[PDB]
Amino acid sequence: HGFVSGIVADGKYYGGYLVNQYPYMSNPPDTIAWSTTATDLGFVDGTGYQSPDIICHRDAKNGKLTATVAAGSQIEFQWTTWPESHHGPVITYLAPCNGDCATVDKTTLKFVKIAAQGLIDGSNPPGVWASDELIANNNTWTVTIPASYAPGNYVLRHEIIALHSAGNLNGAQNYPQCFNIQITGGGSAQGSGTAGTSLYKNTDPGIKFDIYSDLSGGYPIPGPALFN
Ligand SMILES: [Cu+2]
Repeated sequence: HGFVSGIVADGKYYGGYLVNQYPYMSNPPDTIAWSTTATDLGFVDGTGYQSPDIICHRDAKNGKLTATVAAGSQIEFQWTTWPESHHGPVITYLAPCNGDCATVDKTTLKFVKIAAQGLIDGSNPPGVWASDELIANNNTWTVTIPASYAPGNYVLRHEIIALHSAGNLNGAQNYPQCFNIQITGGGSAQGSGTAGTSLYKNTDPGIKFDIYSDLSGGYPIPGPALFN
């Protein structure tokens, strides 16, 4: 349970979507972040993986602003305090808007996985995960925008998947947060993306997963192939 309160992109701070304030307003401030109705600081579980809610979280609507970021530079996501119990991977995606992200139809986005970390040390279950590294780093996560990525407008989809109840079907808890970015000073590369409602299934090996038993088999990070 948590959300992203802001990001630092190319050394500049951008306020996020303040989900405990902005839904409770007629005319909330413009942000690079997408709006959601996830006011419980909750999640999308396997019941919603083929619902448009999985794309940018519950009932999400376009952010009206866009942040610039140099290809090869870093984005830092600032989360509200993440529970240690909520062990799981941290995954980051880019989907091209092919024009202004403020007016892209979210159902048309095709996401490329540009970063992902999963199980760090499973020797003593439930083990140490990306989420735990996030906690250790002042509840922040940093990703590099590939220097080779083509300049353009993209939806940046950053997600924690908490696996503390993932042994049950539809038990994993997805926490996506979306942001509009413009990659500058890029190369020519772009991945082949996967629709938001095709990213995950409730029987995927990294989704229906028991963190509390022997982890000698590791952890297969879910979602489509990492861009190289
Ligand atoms: Cu929670």
